Amino acid sequence: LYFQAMNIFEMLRIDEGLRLKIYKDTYYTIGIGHLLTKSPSLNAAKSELDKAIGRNTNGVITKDEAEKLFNQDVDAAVRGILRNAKLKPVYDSLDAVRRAALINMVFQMGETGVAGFTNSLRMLQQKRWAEAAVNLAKSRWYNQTPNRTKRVITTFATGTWDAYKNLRKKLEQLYNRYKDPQDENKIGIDGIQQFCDDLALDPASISVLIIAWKFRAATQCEFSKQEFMDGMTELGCDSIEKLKAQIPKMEQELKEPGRFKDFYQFTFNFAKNPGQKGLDLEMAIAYWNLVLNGRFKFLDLWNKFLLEHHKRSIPKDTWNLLLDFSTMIADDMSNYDEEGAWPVLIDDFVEFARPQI
Ligand SMILES: CCC(=O)N[C@@H](Cc1nc2ccc(C(C)C)cc2s1)C(=O)N[C@H](CNC(=O)/C=C/CN1CCOCC1)C1CCCCC1
Repeated sequence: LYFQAMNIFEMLRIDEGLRLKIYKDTYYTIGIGHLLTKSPSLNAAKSELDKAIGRNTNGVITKDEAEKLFNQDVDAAVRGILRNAKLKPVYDSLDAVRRAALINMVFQMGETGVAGFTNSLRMLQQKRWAEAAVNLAKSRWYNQTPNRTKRVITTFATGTWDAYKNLRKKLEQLYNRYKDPQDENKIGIDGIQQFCDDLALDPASISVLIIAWKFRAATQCEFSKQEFMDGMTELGCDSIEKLKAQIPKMEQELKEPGRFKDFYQFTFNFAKNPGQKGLDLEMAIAYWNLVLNGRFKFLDLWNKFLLEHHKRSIPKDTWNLLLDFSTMIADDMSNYDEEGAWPVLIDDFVEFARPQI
């Protein structure tokens, strides 16, 4: 296998993204789109992953492990392309860099999807790079993934890694403005403040929390280099101005209850201290005031109730269920099911609140 792929791993890590934990596909997946099983059983998915890696991974792997899986998929993709009468001649005719761009297309839309680009593939085989680049930009492929597609088209247009090299340069330069002087691998207190200042936003604002959700950031007041790099690339941003222009789209998403529920539950995980399973009361109240503002009629009475009668940590299930409570609760609380499976804390709140109407 060693006689037969160095830049291809980084090309698809940028275009498709690298996931280190087993995730749900629109199917059990890990790494750069590696399929584990067609089964709906996670036990089966973990078994396949454990067999493929050679250890009890419990659904979590390293980047080197993700690379080993990726190299297997590249090889399988190459075998498939060569068995395809519509793709083999174009693949054979192409140089190493342009083959990597064709494998990228196969990874995205499969062989049948790629074979559909008959006019474009002909131009590539004919080495009419300018004509092929213009033609590929006309497709729906270009609108569905404009950032990824432009990068792949550039690879076919130039036969170089310039689209990937230049994105990484732009992000690396931008990163240097925010990196911690005491730790190059992260953005510190100062850096996060600067990032927020550059976006003309307060670091405790709802907009910054929406950005944190979109970046899948782990913890408040922390921001790793990997979080910044992956977040900026997944969002198709290479500057603060581009990220700033993405905020209204992120805001519109939250008007749909499914997205709002995902963001609301993410807030708990983001707000909590690493090493703690619960969220401290003062912190829970501060984030509730931000995310439940204009969504929960009883928010202030809830805060007063907790500060005087609970005075303890908030578990994840209670945090999650509070959104369901806020949605269903009547203004007079007359519809509250005192025997309807709510946490005891919410039964206690309704008992405390009801005399005050
Ligand atoms: C709402 C967004 C939100 O979580 N902001 C973080 C700050 C941010 N975190 C990230 C992380 C990542 C990224 C990326 C996505 C760009 C942006 C940011 S900006 C906040 O102010 N957290 C406080 C809580 N925590 C603190 O007050 C911690 C203070 C630190 N110590 C040590 C230094 O001296 C002071 C004490 C709350 C925010 C809500 C209102 C109450 C305070």
